[PDB]
Amino acid sequence: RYYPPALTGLRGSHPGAFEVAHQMGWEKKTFDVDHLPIEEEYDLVVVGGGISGLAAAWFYRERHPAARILVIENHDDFGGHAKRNEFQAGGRTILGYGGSESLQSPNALYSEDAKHLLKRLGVELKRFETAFDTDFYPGLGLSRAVFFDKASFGVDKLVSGDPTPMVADEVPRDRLNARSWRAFIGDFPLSREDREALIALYESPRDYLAGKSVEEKETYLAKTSYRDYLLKNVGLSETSVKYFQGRSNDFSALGADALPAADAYAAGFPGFDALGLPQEAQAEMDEPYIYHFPDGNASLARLMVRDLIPAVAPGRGMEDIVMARFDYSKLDLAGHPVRLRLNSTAVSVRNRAGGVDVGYSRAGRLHRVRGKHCVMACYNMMVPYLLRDLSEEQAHALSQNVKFPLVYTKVLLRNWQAWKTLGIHEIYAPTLPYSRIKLDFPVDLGSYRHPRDPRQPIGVHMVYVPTTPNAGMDARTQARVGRSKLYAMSFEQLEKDIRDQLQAMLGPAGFDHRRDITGITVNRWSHGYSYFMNTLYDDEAESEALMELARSKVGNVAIANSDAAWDAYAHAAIDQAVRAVREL
Ligand SMILES: Cc1cc2nc3c(=O)[nH]c(=O)nc-3n(C[C@H](O)[C@H](O)[C@H](O)COP(=O)(O)OP(=O)(O)OC[C@H]3O[C@@H](n4cnc5c(N)ncnc54)[C@H](O)[C@@H]3O)c2cc1C
Ligand code: HEM
Repeated sequence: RYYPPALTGLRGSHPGAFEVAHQMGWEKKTFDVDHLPIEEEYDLVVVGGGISGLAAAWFYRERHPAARILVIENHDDFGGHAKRNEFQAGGRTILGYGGSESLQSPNALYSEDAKHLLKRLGVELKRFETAFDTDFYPGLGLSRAVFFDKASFGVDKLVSGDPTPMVADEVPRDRLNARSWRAFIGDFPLSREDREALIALYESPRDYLAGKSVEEKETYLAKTSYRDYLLKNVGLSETSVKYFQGRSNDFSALGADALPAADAYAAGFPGFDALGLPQEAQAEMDEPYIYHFPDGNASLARLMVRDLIPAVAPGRGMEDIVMARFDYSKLDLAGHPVRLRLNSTAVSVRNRAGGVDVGYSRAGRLHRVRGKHCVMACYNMMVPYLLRDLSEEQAHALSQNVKFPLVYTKVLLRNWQAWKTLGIHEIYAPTLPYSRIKLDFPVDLGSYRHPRDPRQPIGVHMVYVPTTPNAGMDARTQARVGRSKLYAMSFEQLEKDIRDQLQAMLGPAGFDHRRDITGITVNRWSHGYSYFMNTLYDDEAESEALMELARSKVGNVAIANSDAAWDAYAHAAIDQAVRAVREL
């Protein structure tokens, strides 16, 4: 059966998904299709099967109820970053998210159009109050820990009771099972001097920018990295700051050397409490991060696919989607008004005679179809290789959206008694390849029940970002170089890092990686987060101009994807699709 969610191993941007895109991007090979007969006609052709491209098709059909719509997508599954991973453990299914993790502060951030999409799909945000088992890990006495590595700190050491508040936090602050900073930092494998300095950072904040007005402070915190701020203004040693190096890897796709100090201040990082800075923004920082389908935001993609192509799965609503069986052979049936064609790379888009000719490549062979309208919902940096009408200024704009690589790894564990024995549900590793390691969010929804028994299997989620810290690289270059590091890495080398890290962190409490790991799925997102304007390297006014230029409509071709908003969130993918549809 054709069913990508059950596949393990090397996933995300799997082999087969990207070779045609690279012939265009790397070798500059062109696949012209204007010499081939038009095979199919549509009202709308959408390039890209992620949340944006599915939303584009969904709102377009809301406006044109009878529309015929083709969605071309080059992965072997729909959803883009929002993928569903599966494990089989002990006779039951254990679900995980391939990428797009949760709905980010949705009561604060979700536009009225996005809320409308969710309601029409039957997603009720308030349901997650009971679905997300918020007190599960805390009520077991579990806390978050930090893992220091031998190479950077002299010794391997796991220190728990971390009180560090996070930006997107699913744990109520009262339930951290955490210790005081003095007690927590006291266990850090650092010289006594370093420890006192870190403790003082918390116990005795000072105006490390005294003499500058508030405006000069805000300017300086914009053009100074967080790591430099701690080195030059707080005075921490080069060994102390390493503790902070990877904290921002997941939420920003880069480390503390590329994190603007002002952005660290907004994310709740330590060091600013006595600066006199001003403090809406806090309605978002404080919303609980509980809006998590058991396969992450893949549920959004799956709800949209079922709503657009009802033959694919039965059901309606957020409860039954979780375990709905999707028939991939029904996604692309002829005559059917909405068709989703996977394993196809769009290669050519061209306005003509009031419609859009679109070429794509599938199993090595070229095809040509027509639509009345086209929405580019692919990676914006791909659009110039496809869209033949672009001015050279607009193609250059689109090229500047250099996305960030990230690797979301799912690991099936035979049991989690080593986690229980160490009192932990989540680890931060300041310098290791994997900077976030955790037992998965405990969510019960539909017929799916989150794993509860420490003797029985559970899924672990861990994040690996191929940063090059402290090299003097701007953000775009760290993103490119990170992708080149991922390209040189086999699956065998990706697995060694997974097993080496789990062994060093969990080994002491009896972990054996060969014996205890019963599954690995690596979601390799070489092209992950959209670029976002970074005040350490970019100018706000030039970047905004470039952004709007890049998403400008071209005839009957509109530009969607979260890339168009320079904003890597599912609600931007939705809002940019909505803008694309209203334009046509
Ligand atoms: C690891 C990770 C975790 C995330 N977690 C969250 C989260 O918790 N909350 C949140 O709000 N956001 C999150 N995001 C942001 C995420 O990108 C969005 O939530 C959403 O998935 C973006 O969807 P999109 O449609 O804009 O782009 P995508 O889904 O990335 O792109 C659509 C598809 O177009 C395809 N494509 C490219 N070129 C072509 C071509 N020539 N022909 C055909 N198809 C093509 C791409 O391969 C891609 O699959 C996360 C992102 C990543 C990478
Ligand atoms: C699957 C693993 C992948 C790896 C390791 C990878 C790696 C890279 C690297 C190293 C580059 C050069 C640096 C850069 O320009 O960003 C690059 C460029 C590019 N990749 Fe990927 N890539 C992958 C998947 C994909 C996919 C799935 C697509 C299309 C959907 C894609 C489209 C491109 C394009 C268009 C460029 C050129 C960008 C430009 O010239 O502006 N790649 N890739």
